[PDB]
Amino acid sequence: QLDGPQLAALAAVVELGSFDAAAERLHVTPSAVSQRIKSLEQQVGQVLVVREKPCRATTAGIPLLRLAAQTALLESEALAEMKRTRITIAVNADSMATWFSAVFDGLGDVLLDVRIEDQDHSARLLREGVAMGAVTTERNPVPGCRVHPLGEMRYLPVASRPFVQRHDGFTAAAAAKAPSLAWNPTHFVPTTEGFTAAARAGLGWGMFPEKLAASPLADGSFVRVCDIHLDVPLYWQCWKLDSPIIARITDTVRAAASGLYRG
Amino acid sequence: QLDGPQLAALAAVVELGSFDAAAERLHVTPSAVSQRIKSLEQQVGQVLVVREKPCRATTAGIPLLRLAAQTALLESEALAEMGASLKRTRITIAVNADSMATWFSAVFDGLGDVLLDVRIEDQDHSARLLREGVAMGAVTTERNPVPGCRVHPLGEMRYLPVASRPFVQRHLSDGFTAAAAAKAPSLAWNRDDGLQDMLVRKAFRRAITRPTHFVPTTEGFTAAARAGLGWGMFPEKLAASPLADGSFVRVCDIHLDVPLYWQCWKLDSPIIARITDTVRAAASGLYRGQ
Amino acid sequence: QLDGPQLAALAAVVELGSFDAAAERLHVTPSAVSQRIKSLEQQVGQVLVVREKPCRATTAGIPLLRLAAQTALLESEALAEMKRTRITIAVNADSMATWFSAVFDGLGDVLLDVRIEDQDHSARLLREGVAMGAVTTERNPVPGCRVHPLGEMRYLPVASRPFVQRHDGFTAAAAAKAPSLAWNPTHFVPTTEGFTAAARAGLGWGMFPEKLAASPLADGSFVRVCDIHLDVPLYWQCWKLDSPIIARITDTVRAAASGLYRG
Amino acid sequence: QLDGPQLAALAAVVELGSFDAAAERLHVTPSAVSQRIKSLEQQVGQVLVVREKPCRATTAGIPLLRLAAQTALLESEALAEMGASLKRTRITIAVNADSMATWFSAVFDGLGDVLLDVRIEDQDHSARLLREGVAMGAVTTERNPVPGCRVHPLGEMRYLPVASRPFVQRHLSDGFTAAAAAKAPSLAWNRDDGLQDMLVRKAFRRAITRPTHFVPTTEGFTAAARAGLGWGMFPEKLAASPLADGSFVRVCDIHLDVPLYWQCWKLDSPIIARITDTVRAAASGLYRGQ
Repeated sequence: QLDGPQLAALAAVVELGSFDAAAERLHVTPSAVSQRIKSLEQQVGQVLVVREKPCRATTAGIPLLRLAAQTALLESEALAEMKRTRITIAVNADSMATWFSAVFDGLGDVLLDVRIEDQDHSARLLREGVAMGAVTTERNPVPGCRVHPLGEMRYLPVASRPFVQRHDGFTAAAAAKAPSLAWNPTHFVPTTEGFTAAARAGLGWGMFPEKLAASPLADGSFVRVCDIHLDVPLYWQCWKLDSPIIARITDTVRAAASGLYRG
Repeated sequence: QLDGPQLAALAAVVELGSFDAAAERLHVTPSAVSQRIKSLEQQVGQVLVVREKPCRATTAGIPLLRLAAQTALLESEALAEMGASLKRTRITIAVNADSMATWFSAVFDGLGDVLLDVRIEDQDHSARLLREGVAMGAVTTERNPVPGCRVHPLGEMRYLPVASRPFVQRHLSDGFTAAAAAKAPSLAWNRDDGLQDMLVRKAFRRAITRPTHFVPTTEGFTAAARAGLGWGMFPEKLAASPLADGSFVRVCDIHLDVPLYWQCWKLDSPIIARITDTVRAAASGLYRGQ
Repeated sequence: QLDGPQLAALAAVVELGSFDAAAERLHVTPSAVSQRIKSLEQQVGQVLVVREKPCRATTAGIPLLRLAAQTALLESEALAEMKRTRITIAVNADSMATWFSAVFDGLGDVLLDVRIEDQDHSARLLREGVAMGAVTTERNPVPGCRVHPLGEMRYLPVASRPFVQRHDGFTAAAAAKAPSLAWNPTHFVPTTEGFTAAARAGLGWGMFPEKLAASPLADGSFVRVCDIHLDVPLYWQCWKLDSPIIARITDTVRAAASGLYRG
Repeated sequence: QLDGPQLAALAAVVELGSFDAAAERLHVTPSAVSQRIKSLEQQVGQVLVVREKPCRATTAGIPLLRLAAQTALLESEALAEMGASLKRTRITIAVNADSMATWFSAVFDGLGDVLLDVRIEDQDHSARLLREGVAMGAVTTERNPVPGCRVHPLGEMRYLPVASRPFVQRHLSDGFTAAAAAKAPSLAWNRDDGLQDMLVRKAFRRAITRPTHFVPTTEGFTAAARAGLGWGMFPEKLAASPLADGSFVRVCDIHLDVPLYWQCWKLDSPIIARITDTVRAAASGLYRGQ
C-alpha cells in the first residue's frame, strides 16, 4: 500500500494548480503538502509534480493521478451500499411492552429493525455489529460500546382477587404453597398479553412492571400480594462511535425513558 | 429388544447438555449413561448424541427424543389411573404470537389441574418442538401432520391490512395503488413474515418492494402501526378496537384468511384430549373457513 | 420411569397365559420372569398378575398392560421414521477421483449421500452423527468410531514436457524457481479435471495420484519430474456400532480399496 | 476524509482472524491496528469487525473488504504502469463445477503472466466471494450484477438428462413417464441442486418426488451415472463422449439451457480486461442462447 494522504495531496496539487489551494482543500498547510508530495515521489523513483505554478502532473505521475481518481470513485459507491437509513436496535421485552414505544413517534422517517432480546443476546447483536444499540439490563460496557444509564423499571407482586383467598392473608407459609407465573408450582407464560392473561385467570402470582400492573390494580382485576417491589436499572448501550445517527437514537431512547425512576 | 430407561438417558443427556450432569440426575455413573446411550445407539444402529461441548441430539436422535417424552407422559398417566387427587403435570405447548394475543388466552380459564409451559413460536419453530418431544401440542399454521402428531383444524384467522389515519393521509391519500404501495412504508414482524406480501400479491397480482419496518411482538407491532410508521396485517380481533377508536383505518378492502391447526401427540391421553378440547373451544370464535 | 424389562415381562405373562411361554418369548427363564413381575407389582402397591394358570391381568394391572401396548406402538413408528435406506458417507477428493467409485457397483439398491470432505470435516460429520463413515487420512479413532486401514495412495511429481525444459534437467537449484500446482510461484486449482488441466497447460508441476498420473505419462502428455514418491495411508472410519448396514459398507469400501498399496 | 491504510488494517484483520496477527503483518502495534480500524469505524459510522474468537467482517464491513482488494489491485497496476517485466500477480476467480470440467479449462492455456487461485463454487458461494473482494471475477449462473461488479454474458450451457443403458432397462423400459420418473432413482450434486427438478417440471408441468442419490464432483457424479445408480443432468460437452461409447443414453428428448455470466470487478484494469477476454473466448463454444 502507498496510500493515502500523499495521494490526495498529489491529486490536489495537480487538479488545483497550486500548493496553496491544495492546502485549502485538505485543511493543511502549504509547506506541509510540499514535503507530503516529495515523499510520494521518493518512494516511486520519479518526480510526479512540477514545481512551476500552476503545477500540472508530470507524465510519470499521470497513473498516480488515475489511481487517486479510480480509488475515490470506488470509495463513493462502497459507502453508498453500506434512501431510507436502516437502524437495527435490540430491546428487552418489558421495555417494548412499556416505555420504548414512545420512540416510534420520533422515528417515522427511517427504517427500524427491532429485535426483542435479553441481556446476553443484545450483547451478541452489539458485538457482531448488527445492532447499533440495545436497551439492556447489563451495566458493564460491551466491547466497542458506550453505556448510557436510563433509570430503573419497577416490578410489583400480583395475582387476582380470587387467587388471594385461595393462597389467610399472605400467609407467609404459602411461599411455594402458592402457584407462580414466570418467563424462562410455576407456569411459564411469555408474551405480555398472556403472561397477563394467565394471572388474570387466577393461574398464579407474578412480577409485573408497575406501569403494566397499573391499570388492573385500579380496575380491581389485580391486587398486590404485598408492598415489596424490585427495581431493575435499564441501560442504553450502543457503538462508541461519533455519528449523527447514533446520537439521534441515543437521544430519542433516553427521552422515551424519562419517566423511569431515578437511578 | 425395545428400549427402556435408555431413552431416559438420551433425553436427559440432551435436555441437560452433559453426560456427567444427566448422571447426577438419574443416579448412575457416567459409564452407565454412556453404555446406556451406546446400547441404544447399538439397538437403533445410529449415533444419537453429539458428545461435544453441549450435548445435542443428532437428526436421528430426534424421534427417540420425542419417544422418551411421550413415554414419560403415558407412564405418569397410567400410574395415576392406578393411584390423581393432587398431581400437577407439566405441559408444554407452542403457540403463534397472533393466537396468544387474541383467542388462545381463553385456554387458561378452563385449565387444570396442570402446570403450563407456553412458548411463542412461529410455524417452523413450533414444528421442531413437536418433533423433539419438547411440546406436546402446538397451534400452528401447518396443516401437514408433523411426525408423531394428530392434526385438528381450528378455523381460520382473518388479517386486515391497517394503519392509522395520519399514515393514510401522508402515504395513501389517493388510495392503495401499486404506485402508492411501492412508496408507503409497510410493517412486518421480520423477514420470514410473509403476511404483508400475500396482500399486495392478492391486491396487485404482482409483488411490490417497499420500505419496510421490522417490529416484533404484539405491543411492538401495535405501537408501530399506532405510531404511523407503516401499514401491516393485523388479526381482526386486534384491529376491531382501533377501528372503533378511529385509531386505525383499513388501508384497503382486501383481507387474508389463514387456516390454523391444533397439532398434538398422536396417542391416548386423558390430559391431551382435555387440553385439545379446551384449545378447540377457545377457537370457536375463529372464522369457520376450510 | 418404571420401564422396561418388568413391563415386557408383565405383558408377556398376561398375553401368553403362562410364565413358561413368557420366558420363551423374552429368551429368559420361568423363575427369572416370576420375580421380574413381583418387583413391578412391589413398586406400584398392588398385584398385577394372578398366579393361577392361565394367568390373566388383574384389574389393577390393566393400565400397565395398556402402557406396555401404547409404548410399543410408539417405538415402532419412531424406528420407522429414523423404503430405501439412506447412507451418508464422507470421502476425500483424491479417493472419489480414483478408487472410491467402484463402491457404486455394490450400492445401487440404497440411497447414497456422498460428501467430499477433508480430514477435519470428515471427523466433524462423524462426530455429529451425520456421516456413518468416512474415507480419511486420519489414523486415530474419531469419537465413537472404529478404524479400518485401507492402504496407501501414492503421489508422483509431474509437469508437462515443455514445463521441464522451461524449469537444465531437474536443476535442483530451481526449487522455487519453478511454478507449482496446489489445492489449498504456486497456483491453486481444485477439481481434478483442471488441477490436471493446469499442469497439462505447462502451468506448473504438482503432486498427482499415481493412478491419475498414469495415463498421461504413457500418453506422453505428462513427464515425471523425478522418481520421488509420497505415500498417504487412507482409512475407513465409521461408527463403532454393530449393524448390518455399517458392515456392508465397511466391507464394500475395504474392497474398492484392495488395489491400494500395502500399509 | 476518505480511508487509506485503514482498509489495509481491516482486510488484514479479517483475512487473518486476529488483531495481533495482522499487526505482525503490517509492522504496527495492536493499538495502531485498533485505532486504525476504529478511525475507519468512526469515519464510516459502523462497526466493521467482530472482535471475538476469529475476527470476521460484519455485514457492513463486507463492502470495505472489497474496497481494500480492488484498491490493492488498482495500486499494484498503477505502480507497474510506472515501472512490469516480471510481476506475478495473484488472481482469484470463482468457477461453477460444470464450467471447470468443460469449457473453462481453456483459460489456462491463454494465461499469463499471473498466479491463479481458482475456487469451485456454486452461484451463491461465488457471489459472496465477489462481494467480499475475495474473488476478482466469477463464472456464475447469476445474471444480476453483484455489488462492485460488471456482468458479461458468456452464452448458455446445455444439460441433457442421461443414464446408462442398464439403468434405462431396469427403470425406464417403458420410457420417461411420470409413473416411471416417480420410481426411477435420480441423481443430484446435493439438496440445492435444482437441475433435475427443472426437468420433470419441464417434462411433466408438475413435480415428482423420487428416490435421489447425492453425489458431488465431476468424477463422483459421473461414476454414479456410469454405474447405473440413477439419471441426472449433464453438461452436454461431458455426455458427448458416453453418448458415443454407448455408455450413456438420453432418458428423454427434453433439455435445459442455463445462461452463464462472467461477473468481475467493475473498474479499469489491464489484468481484469485481459482475464475477461480469455474467459469470454474460452466460452465461445457455449450455445449462443440469450
